[PDB]
Amino acid sequence: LDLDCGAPGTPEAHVCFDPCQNYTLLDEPFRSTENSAGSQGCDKNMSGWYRFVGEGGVRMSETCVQVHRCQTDAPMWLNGTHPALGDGITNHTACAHWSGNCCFWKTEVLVKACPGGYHVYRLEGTPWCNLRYCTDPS
Ligand SMILES: *[C@@H]1O[C@H](CO)[C@@H](O)[C@H](O)[C@H]1NC(C)=O
Ligand SMILES: *[C@@H]1O[C@H](CO)[C@@H](O)[C@H](O)[C@H]1NC(C)=O
Ligand SMILES: *[C@@H]1O[C@H](CO)[C@@H](O)[C@H](O)[C@H]1NC(C)=O
Ligand SMILES: CCC(CO)(CO)CO
Ligand SMILES: CCC(CO)(CO)CO
Ligand SMILES: CCC(CO)(CO)CO
Ligand SMILES: CCC(CO)(CO)CO
Ligand SMILES: CCC(CO)(CO)CO
Repeated sequence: LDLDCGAPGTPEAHVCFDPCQNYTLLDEPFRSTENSAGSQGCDKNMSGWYRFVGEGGVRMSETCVQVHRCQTDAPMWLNGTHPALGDGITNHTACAHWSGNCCFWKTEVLVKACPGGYHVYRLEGTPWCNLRYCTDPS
């Protein structure tokens, strides 16, 4: 529920940790759903847990984002509702909007609410490029 210990019976199996206390911090305003920049990158290298802060927003969007936002081509949003503190690590689908289809690609993401009023996200690459996990500045 509360801890990430790695995949059982695998080399990556490791000491358990609380994601709320072991994440990569990203302050990348270009992830904003309101960023229209012509540049396009890809989150293909993401791994582990992430916390988003700054002007771009502190959470993923819960609604489909228009294409060519978040400094990417196909933006990714959370096809679910954020958990409350106490719900533990929750399993969700992230959807990428492309070619008239708000879920043209999909992938699993984990989400946990944390003491202090923030969320962390477990993000393992992307299913295609150029895709990125957006943040909603609202
Ligand atoms: C933090 O997470 C990384 C990636 O999952 C892991 O390799 C590392 O052992 C963790 N560190 C601690 C202190 O739990
Ligand atoms: C995912 O999005 C679809 C389309 O907007 C919606 O019908 C469905 O209920 C959503 N799923 C969750 C778990 O929110
Ligand atoms: C999340 O749900 C999918 C679909 O049921 C499943 O394949 C996957 O193993 C789940 N992830 C975890 C960590 O349980
Ligand atoms: C996907 C399972 C698990 C490890 O990868 C998620 O944190 C369980 O600890
Ligand atoms: C540091 C995060 C990142 C670049 O912003 C590289 O993994 C995400 O794509
Ligand atoms: C109504 C807006 C939208 C869905 O949220 C489709 O045009 C944006 O992707
Ligand atoms: C809904 C009950 C409960 C688990 O989700 C709230 O955190 C009880 O611990
Ligand atoms: C959304 C993917 C793509 C479409 O032209 C742009 O990165 C490349 O296949």
